[PDB]
Amino acid sequence: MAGAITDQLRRYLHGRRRAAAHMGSDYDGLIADLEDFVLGGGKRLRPLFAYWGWHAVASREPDPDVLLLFSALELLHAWALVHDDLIDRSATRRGRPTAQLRYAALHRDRDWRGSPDQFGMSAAILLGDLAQVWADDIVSKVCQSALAPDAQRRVHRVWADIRNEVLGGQYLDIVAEASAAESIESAMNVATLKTACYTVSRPLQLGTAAAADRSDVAAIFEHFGADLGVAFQLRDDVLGVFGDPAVTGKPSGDDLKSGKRTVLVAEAVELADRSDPLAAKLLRTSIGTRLTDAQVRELRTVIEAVGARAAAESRIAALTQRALATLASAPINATAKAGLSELA
Amino acid sequence: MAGAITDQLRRYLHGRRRAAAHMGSDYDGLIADLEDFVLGGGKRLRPLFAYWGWHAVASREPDPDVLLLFSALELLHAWALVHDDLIDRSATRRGRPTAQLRYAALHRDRDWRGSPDQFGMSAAILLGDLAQVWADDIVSKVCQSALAPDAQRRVHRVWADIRNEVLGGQYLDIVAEASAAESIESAMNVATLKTACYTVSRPLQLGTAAAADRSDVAAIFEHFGADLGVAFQLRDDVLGVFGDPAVTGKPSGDDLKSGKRTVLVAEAVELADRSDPLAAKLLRTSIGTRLTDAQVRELRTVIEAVGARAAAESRIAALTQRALATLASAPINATAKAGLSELA
Ligand code: DMA
Ligand code: DMA
Ligand SMILES: [Ca+2]
Ligand SMILES: [Ca+2]
Ligand SMILES: [Ca+2]
Ligand SMILES: [Ca+2]
Repeated sequence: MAGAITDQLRRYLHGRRRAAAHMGSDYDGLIADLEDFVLGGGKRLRPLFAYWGWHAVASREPDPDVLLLFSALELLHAWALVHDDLIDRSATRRGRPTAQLRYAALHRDRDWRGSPDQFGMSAAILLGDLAQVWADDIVSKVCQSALAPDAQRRVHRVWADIRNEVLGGQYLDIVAEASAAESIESAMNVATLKTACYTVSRPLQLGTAAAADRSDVAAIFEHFGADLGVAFQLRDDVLGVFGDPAVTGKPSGDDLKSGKRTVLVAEAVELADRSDPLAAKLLRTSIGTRLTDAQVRELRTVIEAVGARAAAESRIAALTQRALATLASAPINATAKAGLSELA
Repeated sequence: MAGAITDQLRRYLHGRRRAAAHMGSDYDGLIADLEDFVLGGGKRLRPLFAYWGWHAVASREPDPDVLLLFSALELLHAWALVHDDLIDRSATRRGRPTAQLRYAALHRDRDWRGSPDQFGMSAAILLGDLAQVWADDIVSKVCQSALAPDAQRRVHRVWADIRNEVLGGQYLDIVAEASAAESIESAMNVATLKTACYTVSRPLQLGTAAAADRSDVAAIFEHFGADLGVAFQLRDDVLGVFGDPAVTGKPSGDDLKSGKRTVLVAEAVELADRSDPLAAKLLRTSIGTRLTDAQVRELRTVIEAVGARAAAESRIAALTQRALATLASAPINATAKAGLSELA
């Protein structure tokens, strides 16, 4: 359960914090801020996928130290979110201020010298760096103490892949926005790395790798995550354009305001080339620019006008059905087929 | 030898780059930029300290995979330098442009959209992040394939300490400058984490931990690094104030221009309180501010006027002698006593 996975990470963070007390109260406040960020909210979706990858292949429920290994994905996710807020220059995340604004406010509260925003950015870099090195220390610690050497090697390869692919997905995304990549292929490649592999496939394989040597199941979870991950992305693309702010927690047409290069936006350009070339020109010359609220509503209606919203929904229903068809015929326990079908 | 340690890291980086080719030519260019930065210069000082910590306790020269483990300190150092250049907002490093300026120039070369400086900062964050996750993958890989399980646990604890202390030292340093910490104690605590532990003590213990279980030697290398590391810092403090730009590679009085909170600067304030209170007031009200070249020269002369330079030199000679006295009476091989005395 997510609660048992979070409590394992809570105790670990407490232990690392006590061991670092000799470095002063200022660094202790940064560690406490890391605790408040990781534990103070989240769905725990990635450790749950790792839990089912373990159940799909194993019989005994994982040891408590293995749940700590699954929680490392949550601490690793904090590193990604903290650095992503600097990359996106976001001021808030899920209603709470981002790291660079919390430490800039601390700078002003203490009447410190220099640029508060520069201190906030520097501290946010270090905050994300700490979440990464500590999330990795979990994997190294749990592997040496709780896993047979062959499970250690299988776990490390997944750990090396999930961090290499989330960094590649991040760099591919900023290059795609800077280069104005229109193609569905460019947006799909980012979604495969940032969403399919990072959220679904690699977490699933992390639990399977720790359980036993089942290359057949790991290769199947990759195809299962390739469909469910993209279906998750297209759902977010629709919510990012048409979602009600009372459900998404984000402004109306946020993806259009922020200028994301999404699959939905990319497919709207392709469908518009075939139905109204002037609507494709309206999309091309407006994506990623400073858009008023009226421009955003017009683009939202154009996206649904060319059938991009309906094309996305059918693409979601198809991928979700195939992912469940892949899950029903898998050589795994019927308990994981149920749990993973629930999440899907 | 540093050359054999670098060539191990060169082959590893090449292998990781080839394995990541499926993520496109843009990410491949970032990995090639990482190769050019880590391999295209450096003294390899930290892997050498790790080499002598191995020799001090062991008899057989380390395996080639162990030299790769020692090279992980160099790749980890790239992560620290890349993120430090963002923290310090530096434009060049050792005559070459920093990461945020290389990727901003790429942005302008490609006539890309948006802020080039924001893309450069975002790419620099990701570049440093990649150096860290790959430097850690070396440790995880070498431990599972080349070390007995007890050496793995000893290596991991040093790996967890060196990364936790360089992050704490970085945060303590920006807090010290923002809060205008005058005390020698504040500057010394930063020097112990950033220089003593990160450069000397923890690298030494990394090689000793991989060789055998010698808690006696590891505790001695900590005291040896506590003296040699601070002596290294005070030498840099003197060069940062009085050094010839033709030898330091940095402008005259760079520490005063950049506003570093060094031990030398802190001791100058204490000595001035006892000899000329108005000179201490001149230091206090000028450190960390926008200083003209005449203000810098005046502060340089005041620092030597109150005897802070002479006090630093005697403090360097004392620590260097004690570190060699600690090294001569150590229960280690006479080969490492020679090699480590050379570096000192
Ligand atoms: C690596 C990672 C999880 C990035 C977040 O994606 P995003 O920037 O599109 O959205 P948000 O900042 O809202 O999570
Ligand atoms: C963590 C680390 C090695 C920081 C560099 O020290 P610095 O910022 O005082 O100097 P430089 O940028 O010249 O290396
Ligand atoms: Ca982003
Ligand atoms: Ca973001
Ligand atoms: Ca610095
Ligand atoms: Ca610097």
